[PDB]
Amino acid sequence: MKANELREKSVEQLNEQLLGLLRDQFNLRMQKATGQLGQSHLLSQVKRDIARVKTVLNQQA
RNA sequence: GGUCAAGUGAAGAAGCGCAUACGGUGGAUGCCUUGGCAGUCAGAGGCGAUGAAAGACGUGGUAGCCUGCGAAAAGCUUCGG
Ligand SMILES: [Mg+2]
Ligand SMILES: [Mg+2]
Ligand SMILES: [Mg+2]
Ligand SMILES: [Mg+2]
Ligand SMILES: [Mg+2]
Repeated sequence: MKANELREKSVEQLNEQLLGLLRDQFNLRMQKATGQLGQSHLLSQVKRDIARVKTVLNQQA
């Protein structure tokens, strides 16, 4: 999720973008706990998405 | 071919010694180096309340330790190769 596409939004709909990833990061950890996870790379990929949204969310001022 | 007497006296090693040939233990010697020591020529001579030097705990798809990072956590954004 490139930061270039992230600057096209506003703080109002970037904050829901961050909430959407927290669902996704949570759901992936519930699958990992039960052992029924097949897309293992998605754990480290979702972590990077939240960090990038929080990066752009700090630049608006 | 006998009987007797006198004399003489090889081998026979429980274990051991020396020599030699093969092993075992052990780690020397030789050769080697990703580690040190001592100079010369430069650098820049401080870091810290914008939180230092030194750490604890966490951070990975899976157990530990080291090396990096800090709930944005072996990384996030922009430039340049
Ligand atoms: Mg020998
Ligand atoms: Mg000098
Ligand atoms: Mg460590
Ligand atoms: Mg934060
Ligand atoms: Mg580039």
